[PDB]
Amino acid sequence: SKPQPIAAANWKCNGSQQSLSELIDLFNSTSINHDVQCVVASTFVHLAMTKERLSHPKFVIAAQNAIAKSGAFTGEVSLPILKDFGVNWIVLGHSERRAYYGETNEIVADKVAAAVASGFMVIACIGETLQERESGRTAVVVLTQIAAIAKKLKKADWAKVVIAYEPVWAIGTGKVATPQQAQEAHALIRSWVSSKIGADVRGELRILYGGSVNGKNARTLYQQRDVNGFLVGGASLKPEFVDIIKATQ
Amino acid sequence: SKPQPIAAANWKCNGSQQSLSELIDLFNSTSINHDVQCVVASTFVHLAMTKERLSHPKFVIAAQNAIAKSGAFTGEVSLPILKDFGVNWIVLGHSERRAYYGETNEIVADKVAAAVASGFMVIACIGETLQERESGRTAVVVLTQIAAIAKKLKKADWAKVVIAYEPVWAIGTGKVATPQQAQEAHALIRSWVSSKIGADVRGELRILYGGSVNGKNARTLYQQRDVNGFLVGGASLKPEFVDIIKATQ
Ligand SMILES: O=C(CCCP(=O)([O-])[O-])NO
Repeated sequence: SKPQPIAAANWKCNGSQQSLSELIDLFNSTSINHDVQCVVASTFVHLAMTKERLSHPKFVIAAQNAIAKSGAFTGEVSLPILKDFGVNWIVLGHSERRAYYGETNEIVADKVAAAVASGFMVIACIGETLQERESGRTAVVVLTQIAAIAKKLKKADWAKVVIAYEPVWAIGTGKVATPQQAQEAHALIRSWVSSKIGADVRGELRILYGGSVNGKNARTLYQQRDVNGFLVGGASLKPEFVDIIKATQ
Repeated sequence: SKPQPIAAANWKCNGSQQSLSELIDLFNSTSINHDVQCVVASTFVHLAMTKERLSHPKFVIAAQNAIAKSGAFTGEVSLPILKDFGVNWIVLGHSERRAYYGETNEIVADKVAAAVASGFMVIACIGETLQERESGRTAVVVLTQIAAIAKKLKKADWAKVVIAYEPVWAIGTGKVATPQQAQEAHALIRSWVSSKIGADVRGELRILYGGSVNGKNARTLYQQRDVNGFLVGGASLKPEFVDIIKATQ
């Protein structure tokens, strides 16, 4: 079997109050019959909104980022501030952040660890760019990234950790990752877990899909023995999100 | 003699629902009689609370940053989001961000245009470090920075811009900045604009002092020609901020 699937919504840096309530309404009024964990990753600015309005029992609000300690970080949100705000899930390492906000292996690793010790429930991202894929550096890349996170964790910590495999090489490159290609990649990760940490940890580990997800292709993906759910982008803004939930078969 | 003063609270990376409300309530029950613009800068997370709690008329809220455009920039909060949020003020350019978050001149000046271009009032930050200062590169360094901002604005634009002179060289290095010290960087500013933009704008320009302000030295600082109010740090999460506000005549 598989663990408990997670269908996460990465709303990123989008929306308006209206657009969201609207969304959230649909969500709230959706019966999800099975065991799944729904997560909502909204803007800091819309954290209060969602928070006060998400009523469904299967859903969770989640920050899209953070910094370890409160202080003079003009512009930044720390872990404590979030905890307090009553937020216990986070998404760290997200593709757009490595690429554009120079959040390096160690940076991610260091926030991950911190999120964890504050009792956060973290979805950590990893994945290779087109270039690297092309020069068949996937496994160095993928593996390297994961151990970067590991180094910092204790065996008890993994219980808090969700890994999300971002095939950046397909994200905006007119490249279509197939289920086969996803599976081969989640497979690797798990191999690296089973071995480096434990075979116990590995089996309990949920490893989400980061590429482009949408209703049609949700079904086939998750059917893969190593895919434990989704890290949703775009459709997370529309109602297909519900369709993506249900693919959690 | 002087354009309208501003008293801006930078909360930077700090807060709590409970401690912040305490403050707000103090702020709210303060008696101000003059013509001043008080400005609370909160964490994105605290926007809603501060937005619908701060009752005072001499007070408006600001965001400590943003990106000019909505989309896929995880972790990021854009102009439009805040615009719909009901936020019309924004701190941009900040030393902490220029120092640890990639903020180049080229970067801060686009940000700045975008906000103006959107109808925000802006607190674009500028200032030199101990490294410059010492190597005698102050005028070189602050006209360049100011110029890069100007490059994209239109003269009419400046009705929407406030400058805050941050004494980087004295911020956290063991050095102090006298008022005659401030005055000089202030006067350079006033100068350049006055000279490269038009003395119409110039005398209108509000130039804030972003160095260490407190209940004790606020008046002897406010007491200088080019000093139009402040961009306060530490004394901002504290009551003595009230003293700051009064210190503007
Ligand atoms: O970052 C600053 C200068 C703060 C100096 P201090 O914390 O000593 O008041 N302003 O935004």
